[PDB]
Amino acid sequence: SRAIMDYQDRVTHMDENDYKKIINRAKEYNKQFKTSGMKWHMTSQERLDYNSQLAIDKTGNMGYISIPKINIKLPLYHGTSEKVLQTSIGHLEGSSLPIGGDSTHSILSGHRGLPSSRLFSDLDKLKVGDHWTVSILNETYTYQVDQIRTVKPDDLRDLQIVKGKDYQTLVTCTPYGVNTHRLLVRGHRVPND
Repeated sequence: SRAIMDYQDRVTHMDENDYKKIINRAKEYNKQFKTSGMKWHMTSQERLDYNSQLAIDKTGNMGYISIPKINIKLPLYHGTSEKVLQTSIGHLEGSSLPIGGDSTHSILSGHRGLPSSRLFSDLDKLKVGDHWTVSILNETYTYQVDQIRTVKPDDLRDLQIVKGKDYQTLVTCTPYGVNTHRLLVRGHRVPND
Protein backbone atom coordinates (compact mmCIF):
# COMPACT_ATOMS: atom_id res chain seq x y z
CA SER A 1 0.00 0.00 0.00
CA ARG A 2 3.08 2.19 -0.46
CA ALA A 3 1.75 3.21 -3.88
CA ILE A 4 -1.34 4.54 -2.18
CA MET A 5 0.62 6.34 0.54
CA ASP A 6 2.88 7.97 -2.08
CA TYR A 7 -0.15 9.01 -4.12
CA GLN A 8 -1.91 10.49 -1.09
CA ASP A 9 1.21 12.37 -0.02
CA ARG A 10 1.60 13.86 -3.48
CA VAL A 11 -2.01 15.02 -3.60
CA THR A 12 -1.53 16.70 -0.20
CA HIS A 13 0.78 19.33 -1.72
CA MET A 14 -1.21 20.10 -4.85
CA ASP A 15 -2.69 23.59 -5.14
CA GLU A 16 -6.52 23.79 -5.11
CA ASN A 17 -6.18 25.14 -8.64
CA ASP A 18 -4.21 21.97 -9.39
CA TYR A 19 -7.20 19.75 -8.51
CA LYS A 20 -9.47 21.94 -10.62
CA LYS A 21 -7.34 21.67 -13.76
CA ILE A 22 -7.06 17.89 -13.54
CA ILE A 23 -10.67 17.24 -12.54
CA ASN A 24 -12.04 19.62 -15.21
CA ARG A 25 -9.96 17.95 -17.93
CA ALA A 26 -11.21 14.55 -16.79
CA LYS A 27 -14.80 15.79 -16.87
CA GLU A 28 -14.31 17.18 -20.34
CA TYR A 29 -12.80 13.83 -21.36
CA ASN A 30 -15.75 11.83 -20.00
CA LYS A 31 -18.18 14.04 -21.94
CA GLN A 32 -17.26 12.33 -25.20
CA PHE A 33 -18.77 8.94 -24.36
CA LYS A 34 -22.38 10.09 -24.75
CA THR A 35 -21.76 10.40 -28.49
CA SER A 36 -18.81 8.03 -29.01
CA GLY A 37 -19.79 5.03 -26.91
CA MET A 38 -17.01 2.77 -25.67
CA LYS A 39 -13.73 3.45 -27.39
CA TRP A 40 -12.74 -0.11 -28.29
CA HIS A 41 -10.84 1.20 -31.35
CA MET A 42 -8.67 3.73 -29.50
CA THR A 43 -6.14 5.58 -31.70
CA SER A 44 -2.55 6.52 -30.69
CA GLN A 45 -3.72 10.11 -30.35
CA GLU A 46 -6.58 9.09 -28.08
CA ARG A 47 -4.31 6.84 -26.04
CA LEU A 48 -1.91 9.77 -25.43
CA ASP A 49 -4.83 11.93 -24.28
CA TYR A 50 -5.99 9.12 -22.00
CA ASN A 51 -2.56 8.71 -20.37
CA SER A 52 -2.53 12.42 -19.49
CA GLN A 53 -5.88 12.22 -17.70
CA LEU A 54 -5.93 12.00 -13.88
CA ALA A 55 -2.13 11.83 -13.89
CA ILE A 56 -0.08 13.49 -11.14
CA ASP A 57 3.22 11.68 -11.83
CA LYS A 58 4.68 9.19 -14.29
CA THR A 59 3.41 6.04 -12.53
CA GLY A 60 -0.03 5.75 -14.17
CA ASN A 61 -1.67 5.74 -10.70
CA MET A 62 -5.14 7.39 -10.86
CA GLY A 63 -6.18 6.84 -7.27
CA TYR A 64 -7.44 3.82 -5.37
CA ILE A 65 -10.50 1.66 -4.89
CA SER A 66 -12.00 0.57 -1.55
CA ILE A 67 -14.29 -2.41 -1.07
CA PRO A 68 -14.87 -2.62 2.72
CA LYS A 69 -16.97 -5.76 2.52
CA ILE A 70 -14.05 -7.85 1.21
CA ASN A 71 -11.22 -5.79 2.73
CA ILE A 72 -9.73 -4.54 -0.50
CA LYS A 73 -7.89 -1.26 -0.86
CA LEU A 74 -5.79 -1.12 -4.04
CA PRO A 75 -4.24 1.47 -6.35
CA LEU A 76 -5.92 2.05 -9.74
CA TYR A 77 -3.76 2.37 -12.85
CA HIS A 78 -4.21 3.47 -16.47
CA GLY A 79 -4.76 0.52 -18.78
CA THR A 80 -4.81 -3.22 -18.10
CA SER A 81 -1.27 -4.35 -18.92
CA GLU A 82 0.04 -7.51 -17.23
CA LYS A 83 2.46 -5.27 -15.32
CA VAL A 84 -0.50 -3.38 -13.84
CA LEU A 85 -2.66 -6.42 -13.12
CA GLN A 86 0.08 -8.42 -11.38
CA THR A 87 -0.24 -6.20 -8.27
CA SER A 88 -3.02 -3.66 -8.83
CA ILE A 89 -6.32 -2.87 -10.45
CA GLY A 90 -6.40 -1.74 -14.05
CA HIS A 91 -8.75 0.65 -15.80
CA LEU A 92 -10.03 -0.51 -19.23
CA GLU A 93 -8.50 2.12 -21.50
CA GLY A 94 -11.50 2.68 -23.77
CA SER A 95 -14.00 3.15 -20.92
CA SER A 96 -14.99 6.31 -19.08
CA LEU A 97 -12.59 7.65 -16.38
CA PRO A 98 -13.62 6.45 -12.88
CA ILE A 99 -14.89 9.91 -11.81
CA GLY A 100 -18.22 9.09 -13.47
CA GLY A 101 -20.49 11.83 -14.78
CA ASP A 102 -23.69 11.67 -16.83
CA SER A 103 -23.70 9.02 -19.59
CA THR A 104 -20.48 7.29 -18.45
CA HIS A 105 -19.38 3.72 -17.82
CA SER A 106 -16.03 3.07 -16.21
CA ILE A 107 -14.61 -0.47 -16.22
CA LEU A 108 -12.04 -1.70 -13.69
CA SER A 109 -10.27 -5.05 -14.08
CA GLY A 110 -8.29 -7.24 -11.68
CA HIS A 111 -6.95 -10.80 -11.64
CA ARG A 112 -8.97 -13.39 -9.76
CA GLY A 113 -6.10 -13.75 -7.34
CA LEU A 114 -2.42 -14.47 -7.83
CA PRO A 115 0.02 -16.61 -5.75
CA SER A 116 0.59 -13.86 -3.15
CA SER A 117 -2.13 -11.27 -3.70
CA ARG A 118 -5.92 -11.47 -3.39
CA LEU A 119 -6.76 -8.72 -5.91
CA PHE A 120 -10.37 -9.37 -6.99
CA SER A 121 -10.40 -12.96 -5.58
CA ASP A 122 -13.43 -12.32 -3.41
CA LEU A 123 -15.42 -10.31 -5.95
CA ASP A 124 -18.05 -13.02 -5.83
CA LYS A 125 -18.85 -12.08 -2.22
CA LEU A 126 -20.40 -8.79 -3.40
CA LYS A 127 -24.17 -8.57 -3.49
CA VAL A 128 -26.81 -6.18 -4.91
CA GLY A 129 -26.90 -3.22 -2.53
CA ASP A 130 -23.24 -3.36 -1.46
CA HIS A 131 -21.04 -0.26 -1.95
CA TRP A 132 -17.51 0.58 -3.00
CA THR A 133 -15.65 3.87 -3.43
CA VAL A 134 -12.89 5.12 -5.67
CA SER A 135 -10.76 7.94 -4.29
CA ILE A 136 -9.34 10.31 -6.88
CA LEU A 137 -7.33 13.33 -5.76
CA ASN A 138 -9.20 14.82 -2.79
CA GLU A 139 -12.58 13.37 -3.76
CA THR A 140 -14.70 10.29 -3.20
CA TYR A 141 -16.90 8.50 -5.73
CA THR A 142 -19.39 5.94 -4.47
CA TYR A 143 -20.95 3.09 -6.44
CA GLN A 144 -23.62 0.60 -5.39
CA VAL A 145 -23.97 -2.91 -6.80
CA ASP A 146 -27.10 -3.21 -8.89
CA GLN A 147 -26.29 -6.05 -11.29
CA ILE A 148 -24.10 -9.17 -11.19
CA ARG A 149 -23.53 -11.20 -14.38
CA THR A 150 -21.35 -14.08 -15.53
CA VAL A 151 -20.61 -13.99 -19.25
CA LYS A 152 -18.41 -15.45 -21.98
CA PRO A 153 -15.15 -13.55 -22.63
CA ASP A 154 -16.44 -12.14 -25.93
CA ASP A 155 -19.81 -10.93 -24.54
CA LEU A 156 -19.62 -7.13 -24.25
CA ARG A 157 -23.35 -6.47 -23.98
CA ASP A 158 -23.18 -5.43 -20.34
CA LEU A 159 -20.13 -3.24 -20.92
CA GLN A 160 -21.60 -0.38 -22.96
CA ILE A 161 -22.33 3.32 -22.45
CA VAL A 162 -25.89 3.96 -21.35
CA LYS A 163 -27.16 7.52 -21.84
CA GLY A 164 -28.31 9.21 -18.64
CA LYS A 165 -26.60 6.58 -16.45
CA ASP A 166 -23.38 6.70 -14.37
CA TYR A 167 -22.02 3.11 -14.18
CA GLN A 168 -18.86 1.44 -12.95
CA THR A 169 -18.25 -2.29 -13.51
CA LEU A 170 -15.69 -4.42 -11.70
CA VAL A 171 -14.46 -7.31 -13.85
CA THR A 172 -12.57 -10.46 -12.95
CA CYS A 173 -12.21 -14.07 -14.17
CA THR A 174 -14.48 -16.94 -13.12
CA PRO A 175 -14.90 -19.62 -11.91
CA TYR A 176 -12.02 -19.24 -9.47
CA GLY A 177 -9.15 -21.33 -10.81
CA VAL A 178 -10.96 -22.10 -14.08
CA ASN A 179 -11.21 -18.65 -15.70
CA THR A 180 -13.43 -19.61 -18.63
CA HIS A 181 -15.85 -16.75 -17.96
CA ARG A 182 -15.97 -13.18 -16.76
CA LEU A 183 -17.68 -12.07 -13.59
CA LEU A 184 -19.13 -8.56 -14.05
CA VAL A 185 -20.20 -6.61 -10.98
CA ARG A 186 -22.02 -3.42 -12.11
CA GLY A 187 -22.71 -0.55 -9.72
CA HIS A 188 -24.33 2.86 -10.22
CA ARG A 189 -23.27 6.21 -8.77
CA VAL A 190 -24.83 7.03 -5.39
CA PRO A 191 -24.20 9.94 -2.97
CA ASN A 192 -21.13 9.68 -0.70
CA ASP A 193 -21.55 8.60 2.90
